[PDB]
Amino acid sequence: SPGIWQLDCTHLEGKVILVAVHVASGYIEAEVIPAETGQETAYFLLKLAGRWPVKTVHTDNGSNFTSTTVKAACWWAGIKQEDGIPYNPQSQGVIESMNKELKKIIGQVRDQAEHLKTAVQMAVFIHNHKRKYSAGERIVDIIATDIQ
Amino acid sequence: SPGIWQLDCTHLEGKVILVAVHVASGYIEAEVIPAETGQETAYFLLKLAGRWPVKTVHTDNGSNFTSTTVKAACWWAGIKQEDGIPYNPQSQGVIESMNKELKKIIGQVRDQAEHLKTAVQMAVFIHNHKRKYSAGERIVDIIATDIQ
Ligand SMILES: O=C(O)c1c(Cc2c[nH]c3ccccc23)ccc2c1OCO2
Ligand SMILES: O=C(O)c1c(Cc2c[nH]c3ccccc23)ccc2c1OCO2
Ligand SMILES: O=C(O)c1c(Cc2c[nH]c3ccccc23)ccc2c1OCO2
Ligand SMILES: O=C(O)c1c(Cc2c[nH]c3ccccc23)ccc2c1OCO2
Repeated sequence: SPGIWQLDCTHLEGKVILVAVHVASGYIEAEVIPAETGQETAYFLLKLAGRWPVKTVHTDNGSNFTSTTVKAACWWAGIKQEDGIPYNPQSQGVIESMNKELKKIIGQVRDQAEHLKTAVQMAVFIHNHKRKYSAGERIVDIIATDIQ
Repeated sequence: SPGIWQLDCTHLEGKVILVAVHVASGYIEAEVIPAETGQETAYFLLKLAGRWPVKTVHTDNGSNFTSTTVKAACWWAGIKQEDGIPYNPQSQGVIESMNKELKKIIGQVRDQAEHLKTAVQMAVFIHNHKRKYSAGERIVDIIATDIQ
């Protein structure tokens, strides 16, 4: 459970927002990309796995699940690539709600930033710091407990 | 202290590698940028602070220490901006050695990747996972201990 992440892709301003969610904590990392290619997804996963102990990734769609470049990146980084089917059907709505929530935060800051990418990183910040414990606190606690 | 980071800028292939080091653990995040502008540094710090609890940043030079954009980003993200003078003179060589180490790792992978940015993220991965405890383990343990 501490090593499980879910990929998520949502759209805004004709652009693509790629999100990785640490399932047990709700902690996220995100980036803006021109389009969701294998190359972009691969690079995003490499960055993620260099920063957090990523054991398993539930991919966001069949194209990324099939992508040879994504498979290569997962091999390189020691990531088990899995499908992202909501076997628990509440897993659709939880992601839908996060996307809605992210876009809402982006709207609240959009005017502060000239570029969408800045607004997205402001949203990551606000999300991970928000007291609900914060997601940042939860991921650290979960991984630390696993270590020791 | 758990919230203290140091900025570091090094050069390779006519490009700039911007690094943030968590001082107590040796954990790093890094990016390739065309040049070290206030705007790029500001964005990098925003990303960092959205992902880890960044309380204090020792800046890498006077230009970033003075930059109005960097100051704005530090205000936004709740970061105390400080100078990075090696008051302990071993603080120069520790960074020099990390830069040498990073460039060495980049050399070991450079052929695997077409783009420098990919090689840099491979280097971040290798660095943070390297057993010496790993830096990834240390940062989580340090921050978790602080939380509790
Ligand atoms: O498969 C890729 O090209 C790719 C990879 C994995 C990888 C790079 N070199 C390799 C050489 C041998 C095996 C895998 C790789 C990681 C991040 C990326 C990638 O593309 C962009 O971001
Ligand atoms: O795998 C790591 O060294 C690493 C760790 C801690 C850890 C040590 N053993 C483990 C075995 C399983 C899971 C995590 C670890 C923490 C953060 C990271 C890491 O890599 C990048 O971000
Ligand atoms: O100061 C910036 O422009 C900047 C900032 C801080 C910030 C943005 N809007 C604001 C509006 C009011 C106050 C500060 C800001 C963060 C990240 C960045 C930045 O530039 C690129 O990455
Ligand atoms: O600020 C957070 O909630 C947050 C935390 C927990 C934390 C808050 N203050 C601290 C002061 C010191 C140490 C941890 C925290 C952890 C990771 C994060 C966080 O945000 C981004 O990554």
